Amino acid sequence: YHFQSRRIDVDRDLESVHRWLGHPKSHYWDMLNSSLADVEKLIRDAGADPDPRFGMRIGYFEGERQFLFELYNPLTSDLARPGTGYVYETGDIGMHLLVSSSERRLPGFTGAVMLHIMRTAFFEAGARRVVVEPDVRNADVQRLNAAVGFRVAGDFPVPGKTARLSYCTREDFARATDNGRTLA
Repeated sequence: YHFQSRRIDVDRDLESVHRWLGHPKSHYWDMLNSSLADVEKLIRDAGADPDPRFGMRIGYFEGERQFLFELYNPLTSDLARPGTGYVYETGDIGMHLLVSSSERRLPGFTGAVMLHIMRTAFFEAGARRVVVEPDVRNADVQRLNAAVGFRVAGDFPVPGKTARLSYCTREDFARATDNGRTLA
């Protein structure tokens, strides 16, 4: 796998993103039964920060959509609730990933996806650190995070969810993956 990505285009991408959010494997996005309008609002809200580095992107391989990722402002997320234990640093960028609902993959799909996302965050969007907050029960994501050098900081409560805060600094990404050449 060698991926490229572009910024999301609501008019063009809405049908696909809505379809992916409806697949049961995407359930941690909590959009299984959503309408097209709901997904349009999700995308437009993700694109509404004043800073253009944030927003959703679509990854491609051989002309076909492969995944969506969001680079988001931690200061407008659950991370920034008082008392979570998150300590904001200038240059922090939050990340979410949504893979397409296709079930036919070559070896190492999600590792190549994550390396692409992380390289984009650091080298295109200027991140100094990537922050994630998956549900503690989402074990698949935890292993994907470990594979690119994330370190767990701890867990924190949100209404109805326990999140696991993990960080990947630009320096740790350099040391652990050779700046995105291999998995940690």
